[PDB]
Amino acid sequence: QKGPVFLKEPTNRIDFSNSTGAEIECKASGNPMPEIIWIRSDGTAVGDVPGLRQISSDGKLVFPPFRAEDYRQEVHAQVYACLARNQFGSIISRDVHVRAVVIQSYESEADNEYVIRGNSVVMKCEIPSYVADFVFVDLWLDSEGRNYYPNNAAETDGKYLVLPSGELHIREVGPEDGYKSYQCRTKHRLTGETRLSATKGRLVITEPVGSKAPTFATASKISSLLGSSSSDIVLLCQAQAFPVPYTRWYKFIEGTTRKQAVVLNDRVKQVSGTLIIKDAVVEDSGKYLCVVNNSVGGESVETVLTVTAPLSAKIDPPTQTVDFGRPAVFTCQYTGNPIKTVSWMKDGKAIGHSEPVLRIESVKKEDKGMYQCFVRNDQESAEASAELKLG
Amino acid sequence: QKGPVFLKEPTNRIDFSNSTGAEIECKASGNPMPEIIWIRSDGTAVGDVPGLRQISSDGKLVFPPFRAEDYRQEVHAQVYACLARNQFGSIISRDVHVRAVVIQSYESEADNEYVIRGNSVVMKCEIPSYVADFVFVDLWLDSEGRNYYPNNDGKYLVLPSGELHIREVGPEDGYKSYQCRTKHRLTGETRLSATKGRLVITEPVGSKAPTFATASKISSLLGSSSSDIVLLCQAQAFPVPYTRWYKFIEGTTRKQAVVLNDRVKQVSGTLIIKDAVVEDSGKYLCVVNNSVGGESVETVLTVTAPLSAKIDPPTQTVDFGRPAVFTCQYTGNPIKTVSWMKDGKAIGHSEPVLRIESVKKEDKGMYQCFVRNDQESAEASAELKLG
Ligand SMILES: *[C@@H]1O[C@H](CO)[C@@H](O[C@@H]2O[C@H](CO)[C@@H](O[C@@H]3O[C@H](CO[C@H]4O[C@H](CO)[C@@H](O)[C@H](O)[C@@H]4O)[C@@H](O)[C@H](O)[C@@H]3O)[C@H](O)[C@H]2NC(C)=O)[C@H](O)[C@H]1NC(C)=O
Ligand SMILES: *[C@@H]1O[C@H](CO)[C@@H](O[C@@H]2O[C@H](CO)[C@@H](O)[C@H](O)[C@H]2NC(C)=O)[C@H](O)[C@H]1NC(C)=O
Ligand SMILES: *[C@@H]1O[C@H](CO)[C@@H](O[C@@H]2O[C@H](CO)[C@@H](O)[C@H](O)[C@H]2NC(C)=O)[C@H](O)[C@H]1NC(C)=O
Ligand SMILES: *[C@@H]1O[C@H](CO)[C@@H](O)[C@H](O)[C@H]1NC(C)=O
Ligand SMILES: [Zn+2]
Ligand SMILES: [Zn+2]
Ligand SMILES: [Zn+2]
Ligand SMILES: [Zn+2]
Ligand SMILES: [Zn+2]
Ligand SMILES: [Zn+2]
Repeated sequence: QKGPVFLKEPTNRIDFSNSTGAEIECKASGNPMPEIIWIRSDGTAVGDVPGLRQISSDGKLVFPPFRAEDYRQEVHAQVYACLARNQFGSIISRDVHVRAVVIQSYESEADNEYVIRGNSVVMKCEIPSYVADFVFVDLWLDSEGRNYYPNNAAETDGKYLVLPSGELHIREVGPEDGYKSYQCRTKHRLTGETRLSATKGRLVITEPVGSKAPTFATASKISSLLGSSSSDIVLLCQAQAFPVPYTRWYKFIEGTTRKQAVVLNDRVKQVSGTLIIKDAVVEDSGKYLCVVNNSVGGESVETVLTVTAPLSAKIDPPTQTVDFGRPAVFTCQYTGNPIKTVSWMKDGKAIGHSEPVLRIESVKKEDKGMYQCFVRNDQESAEASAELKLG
Repeated sequence: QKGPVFLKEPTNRIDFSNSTGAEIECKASGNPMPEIIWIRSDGTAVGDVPGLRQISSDGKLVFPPFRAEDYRQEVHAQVYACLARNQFGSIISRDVHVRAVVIQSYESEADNEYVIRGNSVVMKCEIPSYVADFVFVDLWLDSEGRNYYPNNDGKYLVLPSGELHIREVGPEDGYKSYQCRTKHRLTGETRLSATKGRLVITEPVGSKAPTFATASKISSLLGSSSSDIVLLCQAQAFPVPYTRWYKFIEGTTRKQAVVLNDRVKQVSGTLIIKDAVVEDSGKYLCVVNNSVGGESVETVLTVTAPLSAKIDPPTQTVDFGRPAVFTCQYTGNPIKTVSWMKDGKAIGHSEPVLRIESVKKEDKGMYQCFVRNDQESAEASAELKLG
C-alpha cells in the first residue's frame, strides 16, 4: 500500500557514559512493514563488535558499558543513521551523532574577581573546555551557608541573582560582601554527581582611589553568543569603573549604521549592565551595543546574538501518484533557525540540488521510489519522508 | 608681522602617580609674541588650584605631587588644551587627556589552567581591568627557579602581550607551580603573583572534538604599527588538532591562507605578527581540526599608525573674492573624522578639501584642520591674508 514513514527517530546528538551505555531506537511504518537497518552516515551497514556494539533482538542498536581501555573511536564517537526499507524505496534518518565519554575526573576553579566598591559584579565558575558541554552549575554557596539557587528570572529584584548562564550576579558590592567567600558546585549531566569547587573565590574590593575610565575585563570590543528559542538568554556587560556608571543596551538595525534602544518588558529585563532576553524568539537576534558612560568618559561593546530554533521539515504532498510522461514535483517545507543546506535524496542515494523544490519533468519507471529532503545546519539536521507512485 | 603655528605640541595622553608629579610646556610661533593660554577642552579658560594646578612662568603648566586625600577630579582626570593668539587669530592644541594615579597596591592572580596532555596551552596571570592600563608582566617563574623573558628553547615562550606559552605539554610541566611578576609603568614598583598557577594534566582516554575556552566565535584586537601582535587560539582536542590561520577579504566571504615567513610566524595555534604595518589590518580566521571533529573561530584585527597632518598651503594671500582653498593631508590609522574650525570656533565640514570662492571681510584670521578619532588626535593650521 504505502511506503516507509518515520515515526520515532533518534536525536541528532546522543551522549552517554562508559558506565551507563545506550540503546537507541528507530521506528517506521508502512505496507509491507519495513525492516530497520542501522548504518553509518555514509550509508554503510554496521555489524557487531562484541562488548562494544551489538544489535539486539528487535531493531535496536545497543552500546553496553565498557572499560575505559576498551574505548574504540569508530564505535563510540561516530555519525550514525537509521534505514527503514520495503518494496517501494528506502529512507534514512537524520544523522545521529554519538559521542560516548569516559568518566574523567574534573575540578572547578572559582576565580577571585577584582572590583571597586559600589559597582555590581559577576563572578564565574571556570570550567575546563572538555567537560564544559557535560557540566554546569548546580548552585552557588557562600561561607555563611546560604545557598543561592539558579532560576529563570521572574524576579530580577534582589541583591543576589544566579542567572541561567551559570554566574552569580551581585548588585553594587560593598564591605558587607567583602569577607564572604563563595563556592560553586557543578553537576555532570551524564553522571549526575555533584562536586564543590576546589578553590574558593572571594570578592576583592578596592576603594574609590581615583575617578577613572570605564574598564571592561577584556580588550575585546566585540563578542558573540548563541541560545535556543525557549531558553532564557543572558547578555553581559562586565564594565567596571568609578564613579559607578549607568548602562544602556541598544540593538542595531540590520545592515546599517543606525542604532535603536532596547525596550524593557516583563519579558526583557535589565540588572546592572546585564540584559535578560528570557523566553526568547528567533527575532531577538541581531547585533547589540552595550554603552557605559561615566563622568570621566565612556566606552562601548558590540555583541552578536543568534537564536536557534529546532529544525523540522514536512514534504508536500507526503505521497502522490502520477502517470508516465507527466511532471512530478516535490516541495520541502521547513522551520528552525538557522538554515544552511537543504538537499534532496532518492531511495537513500543523493541528488545534487540546493533547492527546496524538486521538479522532475517527465516521469520514468526509474523515478518510482521514496524521496527525502534534508535540512541542515552545523549543530542539527532533520528528515521528512515522501513516496512517489506510478500509473 | 605674521601669524602662529604649533612648534611644540604636548603628548596626546599623560599619566603619572601622586608621588612623582608632572609638568607640560606649549609654545607656538609668530608675531607679536603669542598669548599662550591653557584651556579645558570646551573653550572656558582654566586658572590655578594651587598645590595641584598652577601656571608656572613661561606660560607653562605644572602638576606638583600631592597626597591622596587632597585629590579632586576636575584638575587631575580631565582633558586640557592650549591656544596661541595674535591679531591673526587663534589655534587650538590637540587632545591632551590627562590622568593621575593613587597607588591601589595592585594584586595579580595566577590562573590554574586545565589541559589534556599533548595540547599546547596558554597561561594568563590576570591583572585587574582598571590597573591593567599600566601594569605589565616582565617575567614568569616556576618552582624550579626558571627565569623566562619577553622574547619580543622554542618550547617555553612569553609573548609581547605578556602571557606564557607552552607547547607539547608533558607530565614534567604540570606538577610544577607557576607565578608571574608584574611591574607598574608609572612607578617601577614590581611584585610577585599573589597566587600560584597549577597546571592540571588530565589523561586523554576518550577522543574529544576540539573545544575552545569560550563559546564566543569572535574577538577584536588592535595594536600599534611597530608592535609585535599576537592572535590567540585556545583549543583542546584528543587527537591534538592542527591550527590553520586564514584571512578574509573586506566585506566578502572570500578566503585565503597565510604566508608563513620571517615576519608572520606561528607557534601551535598561536599566530604571531612581528613589527607590523597597517596593511596587516583585517579580519582573520582560526580553524582547528582533528579526526573526530573540529570547528572555527574568527578574530578581528586593527593596526594603528600615528595621527599627523598638515594643510596645503601653510599660508596664502588672496584678492577679496578670489578663490582660496585648503586640503588636509592625513595619515595614521584609523581615521575617523576630520573637522574644521575657524580660530577655534567650531564650523563643520567633513571634507578633507574645503574651499571658499567668495571671501567676506570678516574671514581674515587663522584656520585649522582637526584630524580626530576615538582616543587620539592631531592638528595643523593655515591662514589667509586679505590683500
Ligand atoms: C569507565 O571508565 C572509568 C575510568 O575512566 C572507570 O572508573 C575508574 O575505575 C577505576 C577502577 O576500575 C577507579 O580506580 C579505583 O578507585 C577506587 C577508589 O574509588 C575512586 O573514587 C573516585 C572515583 O569516582 C576517585 O576519587 C578515585 O579515582 C578513587 O580511585 C579504588 O578502590 C580501586 O582500587 C581503583 O584504584 C577510578 O577511580 C575510576 N575513575 C572514575 C570513576 O572517574 C569506570 O569503571 C569505567 N566504567 C566501566 C563500566 O568500565
Ligand atoms: C558615551 O560615550 C560614547 C563613546 O564611548 C559616545 O559615543 C560617541 O563617541 C564618538 C567618539 O567618541 C562621537 O563621535 C559620537 O558623537 C558619540 N555619540 C554621539 C551620539 O554623539 C557617547 O556620545 C557618550 N554619551 C554620553 C552621554 O556621554
Ligand atoms: C576543518 O574544520 C571544519 C569545521 O568543521 C571542517 O568542516 C568545514 O568547515 C567550514 C568552515 O571553515 C564549512 O564552511 C564547511 O561547510 C565544513 N565542511 C564540512 C564537510 O564539515 C573542515 O572539513 C575541516 N578541514 C579538513 C578536515 O581538512
Ligand atoms: C600617594 O598615595 C599613597 C596612598 O597610600 C601614599 O601611601 C603615598 O604616601 C602618597 N604619596 C605622597 C607623595 O604623599
Ligand atoms: Zn549532523
Ligand atoms: Zn582569576
Ligand atoms: Zn525525520
Ligand atoms: Zn581626545
Ligand atoms: Zn581560572
Ligand atoms: Zn599640531
